[PDB]
Amino acid sequence: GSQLCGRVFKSGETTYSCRDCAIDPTCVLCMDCFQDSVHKNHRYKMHTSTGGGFCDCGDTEAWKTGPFCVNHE
Ligand SMILES: [Zn+2]
Ligand SMILES: [Zn+2]
Ligand SMILES: [Zn+2]
Repeated sequence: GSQLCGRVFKSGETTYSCRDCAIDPTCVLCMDCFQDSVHKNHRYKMHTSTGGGFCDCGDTEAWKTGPFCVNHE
């Protein structure tokens, strides 16, 4: 698939963005990537997915800083 992580979200699924590093609030991380990245110590915001979205881990165009969790790099 296109995504390093490539978990895809159900409706109602909790996801995270980072207000410090995300290009915009639609740049989003799955809970497992989030909890394994530098952003867990930043100004993060939780978003409830409306369904159909996907994790942006390792999207190097989506993060000013810290684009990969430890698991995906
Ligand atoms: Zn992920
Ligand atoms: Zn990841
Ligand atoms: Zn951050």
